[PDB]
Amino acid sequence: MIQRTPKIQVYSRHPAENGKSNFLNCYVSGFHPSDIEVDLLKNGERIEKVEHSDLSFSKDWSFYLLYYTEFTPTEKDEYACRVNHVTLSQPKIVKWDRD
Repeated sequence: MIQRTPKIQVYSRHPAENGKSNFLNCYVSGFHPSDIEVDLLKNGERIEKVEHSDLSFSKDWSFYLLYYTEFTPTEKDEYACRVNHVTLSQPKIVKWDRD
């Protein structure tokens, strides 16, 4: 057996073809086993509608998830990604840096 803790990165992107749109991304990488729970949070509340959840693997024991959806951030709201995985004794919450 092998188990590897996910790396978690939270960032925003504007698609170049529609630059007014903005997407909140949580990229969860290099994890094993593949069992996982991932949410985007707005002010601590789970965002129920997440448009995209793309899972892949490289080696048979290395998984990658890109979990992202359109959002409209204001200066006051706080966004984050929350991950649960067998390697994490507590849920890991990674806050989005606004810049």
